[PDB]
Amino acid sequence: KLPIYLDYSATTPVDPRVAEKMMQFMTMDGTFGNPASRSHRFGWQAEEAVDIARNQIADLVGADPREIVFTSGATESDNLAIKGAANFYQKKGKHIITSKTEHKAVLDTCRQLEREGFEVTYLAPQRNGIIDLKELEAAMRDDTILVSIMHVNNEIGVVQDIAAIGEMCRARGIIYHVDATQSVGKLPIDLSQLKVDLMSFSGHKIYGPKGIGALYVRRKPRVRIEAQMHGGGHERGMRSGTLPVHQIVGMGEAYRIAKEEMATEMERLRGLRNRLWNGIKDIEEVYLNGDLEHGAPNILNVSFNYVEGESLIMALKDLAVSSGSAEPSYVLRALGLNDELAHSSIRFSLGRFTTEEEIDYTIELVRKSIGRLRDLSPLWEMYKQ
Amino acid sequence: KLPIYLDYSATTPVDPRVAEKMMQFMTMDGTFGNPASRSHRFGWQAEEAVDIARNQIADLVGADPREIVFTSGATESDNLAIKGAANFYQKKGKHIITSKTEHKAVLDTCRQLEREGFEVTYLAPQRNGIIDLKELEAAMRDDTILVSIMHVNNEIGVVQDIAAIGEMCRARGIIYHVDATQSVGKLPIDLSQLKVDLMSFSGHKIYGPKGIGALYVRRKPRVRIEAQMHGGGHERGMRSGTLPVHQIVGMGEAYRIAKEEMATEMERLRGLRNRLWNGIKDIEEVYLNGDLEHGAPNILNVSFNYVEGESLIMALKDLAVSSGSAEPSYVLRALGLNDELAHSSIRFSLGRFTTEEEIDYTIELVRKSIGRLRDLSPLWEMYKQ
Ligand SMILES: *Cc1c(COP(=O)(O)O)cnc(C)c1O
Ligand SMILES: *Cc1c(COP(=O)(O)O)cnc(C)c1O
Repeated sequence: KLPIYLDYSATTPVDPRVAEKMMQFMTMDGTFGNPASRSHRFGWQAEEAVDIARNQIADLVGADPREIVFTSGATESDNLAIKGAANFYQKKGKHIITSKTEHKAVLDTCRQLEREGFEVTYLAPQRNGIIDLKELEAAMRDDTILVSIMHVNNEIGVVQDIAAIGEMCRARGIIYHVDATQSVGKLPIDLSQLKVDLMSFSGHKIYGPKGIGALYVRRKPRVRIEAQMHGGGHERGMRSGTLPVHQIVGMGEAYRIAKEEMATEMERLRGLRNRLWNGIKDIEEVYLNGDLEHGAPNILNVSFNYVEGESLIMALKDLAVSSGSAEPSYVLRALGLNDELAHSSIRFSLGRFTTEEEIDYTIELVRKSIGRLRDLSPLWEMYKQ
Repeated sequence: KLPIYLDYSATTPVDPRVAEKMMQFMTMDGTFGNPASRSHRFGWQAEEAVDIARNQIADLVGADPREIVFTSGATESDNLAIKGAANFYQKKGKHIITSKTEHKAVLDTCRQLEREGFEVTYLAPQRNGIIDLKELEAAMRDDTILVSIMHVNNEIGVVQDIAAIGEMCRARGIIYHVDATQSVGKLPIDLSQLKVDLMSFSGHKIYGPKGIGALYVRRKPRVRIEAQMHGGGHERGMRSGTLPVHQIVGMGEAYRIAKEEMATEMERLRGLRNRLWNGIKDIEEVYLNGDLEHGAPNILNVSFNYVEGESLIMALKDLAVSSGSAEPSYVLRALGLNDELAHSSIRFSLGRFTTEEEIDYTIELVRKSIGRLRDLSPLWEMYKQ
């Protein structure tokens, strides 16, 4: 029992196998060396471990290891890719197009670039979170140098057609960046086919450790960015600093694991997700945010009408979930939900350790909770005539 | 025996206690929560651990927890403090003063600011590595907004009078940043007294894990910087991104340990360092780069004259050390050493697990190895008339 964790999108637990691998690269009896120490064995062994992990990450997304730049997380990756490309190609233009539902790491980076003189078009998504590709194309100009649209949304799990957006960008000579923190290891990614130029990844959203991530930077056709972190020109000049070996080994192991169990795990999560939805879609006034069909298999975001969101989370004390509110979720607001519905919205994000028992328990707890509140709810009183 | 590790300045092993604390914040059965998840217990517990570590770090350096900003390492801390303060106060001036012997994270950051329109004065150190404060003083102008001089040099261990430098800066209203990555936990630091406004710290140089660090940002008199990492306004708007709890717990425990054992360990290292130098200082043409009495108690950088540096490292294969070459060390070159002598220089850095047994073995190996090299050395032949 205990507080059931259904907030995997916020962060996931490190896989035991990842944890045990990481432990081998920390203490004095392990490979604790600095890979930058080129004159001795401690460094050589550390460097080898990094290369193995860099290849493991690359294998998952069908990339060349040299295209993988290590960062401290997907936030830095997002900052590096957008600020990096925006600054590098600014002579070609200063227009950037993105989406209003992007993660803050993308939105706040674009806001900073706006104060630096760049122009940013924040596209509004359709009611279901999907970006109208026609509007995207209409927004593109001769001075547009970059587009950033995420693969899977962290709040509602909607999936964008990154392959198609990439096509549109390559044809116009526009750099395309994808924040794939919520899709890597869940949805198939093959950059040998995909026309994406920059792609952000993280470790802790796929059972790896927090504080590590990577940025895919296409080698062919060659894409370039200005490093945002200086001090040695590490990572082929794109990101300076000491390589956190144990963190890097953990991310690699996490990505090796994902490649192998992805197919079976995702089909499993999709089943638990539908199970959850089927068990509550019948509740009087409930709305699903996104698309329980093409969206991510592990995310379920639903709004419960005629209930004070302020007390919803308290009602669901037995569940560790999220509402998105910081002010209500800006993603839900971008979808068109009013402040009240947005507040009384819950995101259920499933993971590797979620079971049917938990789901059925959750289904029950939700129906009952929504039932009680609605009884002693002045708002619901209003609904029923 | 095996390759004796005398490269503690490049990186240190994670202390066993640090490693065991970290392991409790990774897997499903431990505190794996995202501290940013404010609606449930997994988040709350993680937040508590972070706050505990933030205090442990602040206590070592005499700061307030609120002045500690978490970063991915000292490289990022250096980037954040300098780019952050430069951009924030640019309307008051764009002149920055630093030292030619600073770590690359400071130098390459200053180089980037230069192409962005900032003016940087790189002061040359004295023969012994000390910055002549009168020269620093003469370089300060009314439009000088920032100074960055490190506490302990990573290559030669020389110590700068940061207290006096801080006084000079505060009196002129200049922001003073100190890269204290090699001094924290080794030399006493009390920010409640020290007139330093920004200070960089790392974890893996003081037996903590790689990939984690912090930036001290003075609260009173209030100092401010522009964030370089966007996405949520975390760390009081100064550094966005997920807080890597297991990493932060580790740095905290590492700083807790350093506060407790600093006095006893530093005296021990000073003894071993002195033991090493005494055993080789009598070798024909050997020179100590830095200062034997005031320099850091764990770093010994020596040059061996009239000997090809190319064979030096190999000859000392039984030791894991560094020559600081990339091209010879730029620090040594800044001290006035010719390219050849700089190349034939070795940096010995000691730590928590170094023993007198290792030092004595090192002494013998150095003497014998240097004698053998000089036996067949064309350079030595020239010298011997
Ligand atoms: C979590 C997340 C990020 C930020 O990840 P980092 O590793 O945590 O800092 C960025 N984008 C998306 C879509 C995310 O879910
Ligand atoms: C190692 C070091 C740095 C960089 O440290 P990070 O944790 O490794 O990236 C900066 N300054 C000094 C003086 C150092 O010794």
